[PDB]
Amino acid sequence: EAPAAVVTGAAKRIGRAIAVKLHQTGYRVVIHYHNSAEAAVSLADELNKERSNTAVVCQADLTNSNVLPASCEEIINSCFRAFGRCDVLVNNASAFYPTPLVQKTVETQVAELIGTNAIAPFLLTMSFAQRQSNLSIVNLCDAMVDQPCMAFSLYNMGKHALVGLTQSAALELAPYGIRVNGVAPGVSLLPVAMGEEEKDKWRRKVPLGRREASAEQIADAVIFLVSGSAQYITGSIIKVDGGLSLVHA
Amino acid sequence: APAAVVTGAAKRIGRAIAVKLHQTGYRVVIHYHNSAEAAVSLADELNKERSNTAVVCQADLTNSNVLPASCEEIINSCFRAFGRCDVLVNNASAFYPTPLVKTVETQVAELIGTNAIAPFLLTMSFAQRQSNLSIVNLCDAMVDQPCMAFSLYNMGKHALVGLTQSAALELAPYGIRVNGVAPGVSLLPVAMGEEEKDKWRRKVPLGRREASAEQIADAVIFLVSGSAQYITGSIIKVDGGLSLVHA
Amino acid sequence: EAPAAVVTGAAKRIGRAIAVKLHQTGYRVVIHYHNSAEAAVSLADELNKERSNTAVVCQADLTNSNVLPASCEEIINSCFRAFGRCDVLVNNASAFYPTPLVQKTVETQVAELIGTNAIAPFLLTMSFAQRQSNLSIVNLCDAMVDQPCMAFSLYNMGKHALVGLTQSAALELAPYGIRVNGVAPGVSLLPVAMGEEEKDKWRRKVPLGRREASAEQIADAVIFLVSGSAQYITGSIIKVDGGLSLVHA
Amino acid sequence: EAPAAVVTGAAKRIGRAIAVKLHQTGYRVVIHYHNSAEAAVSLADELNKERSNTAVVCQADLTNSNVLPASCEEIINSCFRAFGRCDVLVNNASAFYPTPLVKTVETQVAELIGTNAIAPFLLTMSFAQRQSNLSIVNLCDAMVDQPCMAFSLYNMGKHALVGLTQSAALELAPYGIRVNGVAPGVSLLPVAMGEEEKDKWRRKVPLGRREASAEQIADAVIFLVSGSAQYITGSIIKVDGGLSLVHA
Ligand SMILES: NC(=O)c1ccc[n+]([C@@H]2O[C@H](COP(=O)([O-])OP(=O)(O)OC[C@H]3O[C@@H](n4cnc5c(N)ncnc54)[C@H](OP(=O)(O)O)[C@@H]3O)[C@@H](O)[C@H]2O)c1
Ligand SMILES: NC(=O)c1ccc[n+]([C@@H]2O[C@H](COP(=O)([O-])OP(=O)(O)OC[C@H]3O[C@@H](n4cnc5c(N)ncnc54)[C@H](OP(=O)(O)O)[C@@H]3O)[C@@H](O)[C@H]2O)c1
Ligand SMILES: NC(=O)c1ccc[n+]([C@@H]2O[C@H](COP(=O)([O-])OP(=O)(O)OC[C@H]3O[C@@H](n4cnc5c(N)ncnc54)[C@H](OP(=O)(O)O)[C@@H]3O)[C@@H](O)[C@H]2O)c1
Ligand SMILES: NC(=O)c1ccc[n+]([C@@H]2O[C@H](COP(=O)([O-])OP(=O)(O)OC[C@H]3O[C@@H](n4cnc5c(N)ncnc54)[C@H](OP(=O)(O)O)[C@@H]3O)[C@@H](O)[C@H]2O)c1
Ligand SMILES: CC1(C)N=C(N)N=C(N)N1c1ccc(Cl)cc1
Ligand SMILES: CC1(C)N=C(N)N=C(N)N1c1ccc(Cl)cc1
Ligand SMILES: CC1(C)N=C(N)N=C(N)N1c1ccc(Cl)cc1
Repeated sequence: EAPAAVVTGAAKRIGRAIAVKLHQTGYRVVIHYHNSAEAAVSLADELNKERSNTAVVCQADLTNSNVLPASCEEIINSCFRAFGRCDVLVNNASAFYPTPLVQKTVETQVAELIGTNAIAPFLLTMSFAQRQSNLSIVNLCDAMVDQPCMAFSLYNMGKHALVGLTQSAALELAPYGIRVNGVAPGVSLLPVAMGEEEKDKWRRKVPLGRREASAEQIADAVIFLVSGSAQYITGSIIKVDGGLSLVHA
Repeated sequence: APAAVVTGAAKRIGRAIAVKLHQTGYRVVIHYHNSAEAAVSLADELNKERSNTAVVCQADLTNSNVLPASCEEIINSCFRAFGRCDVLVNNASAFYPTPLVKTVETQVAELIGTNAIAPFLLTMSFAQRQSNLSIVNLCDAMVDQPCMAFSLYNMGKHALVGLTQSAALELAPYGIRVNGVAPGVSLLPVAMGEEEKDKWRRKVPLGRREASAEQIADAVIFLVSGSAQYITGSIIKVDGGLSLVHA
Repeated sequence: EAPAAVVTGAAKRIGRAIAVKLHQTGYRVVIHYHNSAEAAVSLADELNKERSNTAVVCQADLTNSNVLPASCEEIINSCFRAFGRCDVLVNNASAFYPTPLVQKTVETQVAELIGTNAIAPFLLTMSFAQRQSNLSIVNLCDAMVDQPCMAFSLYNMGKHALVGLTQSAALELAPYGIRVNGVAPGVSLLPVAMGEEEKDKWRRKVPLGRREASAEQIADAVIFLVSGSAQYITGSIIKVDGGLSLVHA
Repeated sequence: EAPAAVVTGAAKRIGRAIAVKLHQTGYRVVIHYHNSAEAAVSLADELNKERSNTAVVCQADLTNSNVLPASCEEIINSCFRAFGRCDVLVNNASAFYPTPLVKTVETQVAELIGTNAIAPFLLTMSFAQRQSNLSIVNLCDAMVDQPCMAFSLYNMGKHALVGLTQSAALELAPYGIRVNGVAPGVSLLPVAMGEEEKDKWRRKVPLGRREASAEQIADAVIFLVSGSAQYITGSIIKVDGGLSLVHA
């Protein structure tokens, strides 16, 4: 009776807020994680305290490799194993770090940045569709893909490829009743490693409130796109950026 | 309760928007141009649900020397009736072909005046008269793959995307968010024949579902809600995937 | 015979550079102007000294009004009266000034900023098509239309509408063999009234050389689009912005 | 004195036209190829008959793998070894075939994302590291936002190439390297395709109801590498006869 969702990178930050808000809406959740085992299990424990048997964890590395298709098939399979269905996929996990063009091996950088941001979403989409209502996939995009950060070529390529996937999968999966959309943050929760001065630099750029989005504000757009209020929406990407992408240099 | 202005609210998409805002708890101004009977019938229905929660406002939104005063009056009607104006929905729109190969300047006044200049003037008036404030502009998901011989209409819809972006930036400091909803094929022109309507329906990837005014209104309701408090300068397509479909 | 071109706002600045470059390519030109009669006649004199009977002037206000259609018809007629043909239309004339949303009448600002930037290009395009080899129209667009200057709503609306005209006219006129394209500068010749301090702030934003485009660099892109090297190009807008539109806030 | 350029997938079709027009403009050329050795050598012999010692060939698979970075470094090095300089890189090579959501999938990923995006990335890195008018031109696709059904990996690769074009234009602009794209709509159609199917495509094109020639695509590439485009970076020129403007 209750629908079920997979959220990638759901242990912390935006993915956690998405998983929590889906669970609040009535979903059973698969909390995917890679390194954040403690936080994953903690979250599943909390959700299960709320409604028993409504949350599981699933560990996987989403770096590209010849075994990534099996890892992605396993994530989707974990949903069916736990809940007997899989109604929603949220592709949220993402590696992010600079890859300067002018001077980990570069092949590892490609595997991680293109794998987590683009290839794992594609394979997760394949596995979701093959295993199949209000079914839908939501991809976490980037509102700044056309005004990218200096020296983040590979990350930017991965996020552009994720827009292409959102469009192509929305076209191809529409006859199966699967809607595919994206949510594109601008600045939301800033990197843990970032200093306060640098954080404030980014905050001051945002027209609407001179502040970053909360994780919950991003989650609210995901909730809309999976909801019955979005059943004619497919192939759309909703920027949640407080106006940041409108701001010239 | 908060209050909303919906332009072109007597029929079709704008009526669906007005109904859903009302259902969410807003008081509404139902703007109309030629559709007085329909506007009053809707206000009658809404007032039966909650009395003195819906009023009507007549105005022609063709561009002219008097359009700024007309737009000011629409916003003023909200403040008079309700003491505030939280939401502006720019939905009124003229649509018809203007082949390159009514005088042309009347077509300009109507196509560019209703789809762009009236939204601009209403935005200025709404901002000047100022919570969760926001404006939602009814855009068009096919602005970059336009209908043949619809130059002026397409120019007006592009101008409305520019207004969306420019107004979002400039009003962000006032806490006013400005967003768009871009339908694809929704309620077809009543005029349009049935064979041509079916031809369109067949091209929609999600076309197993019918397009409805309610679906458009649902996107409007999200963007005015507290669930969209960080969203400004965004246009949400509601087109069933149609804009993805190559020739 | 030599082909002929109309260039709007061609007395000074970018429009003059486009006229000169088309003239040096072998075109006969109509130099449209509004207020700059001395500069317009002076340019026509210089071009006619290089090749006799190859340049005329044509005066017109391109503000929107009930007479603008006739003014636009007359510009195109001027080209056919002087030269017997009209192969190229360059829509360069443009008004630009702030129109703040929160505080000339506003209806005047609308007439000027939407008239010169969008309605007069539409009417000129209608007249050019109706009066009809390598025929094309080039619209001077703006590379920063999606990252606009604060308080320039009406200017921005008119430049967006010009993108819409570029696309719509390309689609509709393709069957008649008329191509319609745009050139979108970032920062090129800065306003004459701008102080050097302010000019430098803009220059410093430009990735490629930290300087504005020369008028000739903009004209080079126009010359390509009218040439036989662009014979399959229609509905395209070429940014000529040194990377400015890629730079985040 | 003469500048030099690397063109990937240069033995046939669009890449061959680009190589010829660059040579005609006065460049020395590296003709990269993967499987089309006879055609690559035929072109290099033609070009060298026109002007001695102006064309070489370089073979490489541009599928993604652990050796792809070395391969791409070797292609750029081939230009420096042959000509002493490398002024232009044209990322033209491309795999294209359907990958329906409903060869192993990881081979399809390596091929479609490697040739269309990762090789251009690695070649761009190699080009920039090794450095009058330097530029890179990436062959994009005007239909990236209205994609052919069941081509998700190809479309993801071409979108990633738009991101590379923008990100590389921004990062390389301080070194005076410009990075731009040319996005065909329908140009030379696949060799297998029957005329009836080719005509279905041709009839969709507003401007002339025909596909672009390879030379038409090449002309946009020649503009972007020229002195006439010295302020243009991060731009992608659609060469598509209006095709992308046509609704369903
Ligand atoms: N935060 C923003 O300002 C912002 C801006 C633009 C776009 N976004 C997008 O929104 C989504 C959420 O952002 P966020 O800041 O919450 O992300 P985040 O904290 O940087 O990362 C999300 C999760 O990704 C997982 N991840 C990283 N590498 C992985 C790998 N190799 N295999 C599997 N999982 C891996 C990590 O899981 P473990 O912790 O379990 O290792 C991580 O917690 C991301 O897609 C991001 O690109 C965010
Ligand atoms: N498939 C679709 O329906 C579709 C597709 C794309 C975009 N849209 C956009 O969505 C919005 C609503 O669509 P719709 O089909 O419901 O619109 P519509 O029925 O065609 O027109 C809505 C209202 O516009 C008002 N209007 C027309 N000319 C006017 C003028 N000179 N002054 C004042 N009002 C005027 C009319 O009000 P009166 O009846 O009171 O005179 C009309 O009822 C429009 O902005 C439209 O462009 C709709
Ligand atoms: N310059 C830049 O950095 C830049 C950046 C982005 C876009 N652009 C676009 O590129 C084009 C050329 O730029 P620019 O700086 O050379 O333009 P500009 O000097 O600001 O204006 C060009 C001409 O427009 C004509 N004009 C102004 N109002 C008019 C009216 N009411 N009726 C008829 N003509 C009118 C004027 O002719 P008279 O002098 O004869 O009165 C003026 O010389 C414009 O479309 C502009 O928007 C330029
Ligand atoms: N033709 C069109 O209509 C059209 C439309 C849109 C975009 N484009 C783009 O324009 C470019 C030229 O198009 P085209 O039709 O001439 O291309 P094409 O003939 O399909 O392919 C170009 C060359 O790509 C090379 N290539 C394929 N797989 C490779 C691999 N694993 N490693 C190295 N090289 C490989 C091949 O070289 P070998 O022959 O030596 O093996 C092939 O000759 C492509 O980027 C394409 O995506 C073309
Ligand atoms: C690093 C972080 C948080 N994480 C991912 N996965 N993607 C981003 N875009 N991020 C991000 C990077 C820089 C800034 Cl300023 C904001 C968010
Ligand atoms: C004022 C000027 C020169 N002129 C027009 N018609 N359009 C612009 N965009 N301009 C412009 C405005 C600001 C800057 Cl910074 C550069 C050019
Ligand atoms: C196969 C071909 C020629 N080759 C590549 N590398 N890319 C494309 N986009 N192509 C293409 C595919 C279909 C059509 Cl209709 C036209 C060109």
